[PDB]
Amino acid sequence: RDHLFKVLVVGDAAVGKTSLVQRYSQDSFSKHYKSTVGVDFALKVLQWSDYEIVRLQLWDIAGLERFTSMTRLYYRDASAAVIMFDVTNATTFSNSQRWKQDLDSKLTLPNGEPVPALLLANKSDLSPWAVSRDQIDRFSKENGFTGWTETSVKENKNINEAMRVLIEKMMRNS
Ligand SMILES: Nc1nc2c(ncn2[C@@H]2O[C@H](COP(=O)(O)OP(=O)(O)O)[C@@H](O)[C@H]2O)c(=O)[nH]1
Ligand SMILES: [Mg+2]
Repeated sequence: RDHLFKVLVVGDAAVGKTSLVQRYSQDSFSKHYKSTVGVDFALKVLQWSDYEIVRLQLWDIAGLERFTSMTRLYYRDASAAVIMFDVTNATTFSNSQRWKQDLDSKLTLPNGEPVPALLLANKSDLSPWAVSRDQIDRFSKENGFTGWTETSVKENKNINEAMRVLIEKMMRNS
């Protein structure tokens, strides 16, 4: 059995989105697949059990990231969103509210419920931050995120584990 999940990686310019996809996709292991799959997204494939795999399409909002509003070809049929901000740039934090409001205005799961949304406070390795952890938690709750965590794509801190718990949630919602 194959479980296919389209995951949106959204957030303002310069927060670390392309770096997250480059680290977490399979592209540092093999890119042979791109010639027939294309490049709208990057893949990651994981064995899930003896008879099941999980396949993730990682969609980077990329060229339209500064518009803070997703287009239909980008968001359609997604199973989750990773909304990234830079802890050192409060504008990217504030704009995560606009990204989340846009997601919920555009997309639900097939059952009509909201898509899971994981808020990543990225660049946690830098100092000082422009927001506090208590501020992030209140913001995550007030805006209806599934949860939040700090990450450093640069130091590979919390990346794999944050994505892993999101996969497990997408499997539960399947
Ligand atoms: N210090 C630090 N730099 C990061 C981190 N993640 C990304 N960067 C850097 O931030 C810059 C922008 O990253 P990029 O992935 O292009 O951001 P995007 O514009 O959201 O795609 C690059 O120089 C990255 O190396 C992080 O966790 N910590
Ligand atoms: Mg980018």
